[PDB]
Amino acid sequence: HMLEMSQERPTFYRQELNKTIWEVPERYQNLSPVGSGAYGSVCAAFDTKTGLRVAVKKLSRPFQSIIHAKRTYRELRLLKHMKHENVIGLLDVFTPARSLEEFNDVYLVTHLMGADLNNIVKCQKLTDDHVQFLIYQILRGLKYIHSADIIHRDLKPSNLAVNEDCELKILDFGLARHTDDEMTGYVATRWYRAPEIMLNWMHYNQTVDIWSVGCIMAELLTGRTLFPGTDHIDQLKLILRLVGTPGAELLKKISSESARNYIQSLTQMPKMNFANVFIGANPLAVDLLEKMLVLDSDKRITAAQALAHAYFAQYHDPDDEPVADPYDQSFESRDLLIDEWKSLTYDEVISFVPPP
Ligand SMILES: c1ccc(C[C@H]2CN(c3cc(-c4ccncc4)c(-c4ccc5ccccc5c4)nn3)CCN2)cc1
Repeated sequence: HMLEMSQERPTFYRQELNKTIWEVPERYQNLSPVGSGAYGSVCAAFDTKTGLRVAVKKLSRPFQSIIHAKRTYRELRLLKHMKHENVIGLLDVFTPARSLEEFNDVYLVTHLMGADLNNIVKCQKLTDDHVQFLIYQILRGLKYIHSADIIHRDLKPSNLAVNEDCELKILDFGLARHTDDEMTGYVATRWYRAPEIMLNWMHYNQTVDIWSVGCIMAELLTGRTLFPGTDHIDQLKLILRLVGTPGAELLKKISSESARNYIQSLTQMPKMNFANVFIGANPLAVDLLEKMLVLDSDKRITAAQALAHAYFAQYHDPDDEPVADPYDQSFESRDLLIDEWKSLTYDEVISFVPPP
């Protein structure tokens, strides 16, 4: 029954990095910008308190609009909830402000990652063992994320951080939107997206993430993008060629009448033989792929079910694949003013409890 009734404010020091003034607790030393403005405003640093090499991100204009203030709040809530080895988590969150009145900047902290799945693949030839272990971690983390009723929505190699020990973490959740223009043409931003979400056929569920894993797995196994469409339509054709054209069941599930009309306009095609598409691949991997790359999302294998697939026999441990605590997203359907979103954010910042 021993409780803390107050919080000791750290001593902050300020310096100019990333053309901007960074103000952080003294525990964070030797800050050096990284990612070349690509990760955003991120500085690599050494957390002297934990003896950990960390990534410190400074949110830029988190409350410049109602849309952004809510996004900032959404990100913080998400990052604070994530507690899994295969998912990006929060080591610390802070602001130099002593009060809400002076609240403006938000700094986030996590483990420093070296490279994403793309960099890994570019540097060496991965063994099936590597692919096995990599996809295992993705599904282990997906099971957790999905158990909290969260959907990544933008799962792709650039959103998977990997280390020297082939350990992987899922990051950059797609909770906001992807400008339909950055989804235009011959772009990797669209190659891993489920068709139903790429063309807006219906209300997508968490299985859209499984489709993405299938795309990633196939590519790790063949070394080739599975559906490198030059545009949405070219990509859909690439997809139906492999998995066959929709049956009546799925057809009735597509809400857009125009989309339905369009679908029926295509010459019907049967599902291809994956054993002949993925020549020389492990028969177990081919089976799993067929279970993931199913056009009707309702029949796609779940992350939980996938982990129990014989293909992961060497890594599967039902007692070591954790689920998440309930995640309240009621705020998503909530309407608030900028300052109200900002207040909710500030509340979350000052109430942060570091990992044990
Ligand atoms: C390594 C890993 C992945 C890539 C591709 C990667 C590059 N991008 C990134 C990257 C990072 C990052 C995470 C960990 N260590 C360094 C950078 C963050 C970031 C930085 C600080 C944070 C602090 C608290 C919470 C979350 C945080 C997220 N945001 N966007 C965008 C997506 N692809 C490149 C190199």
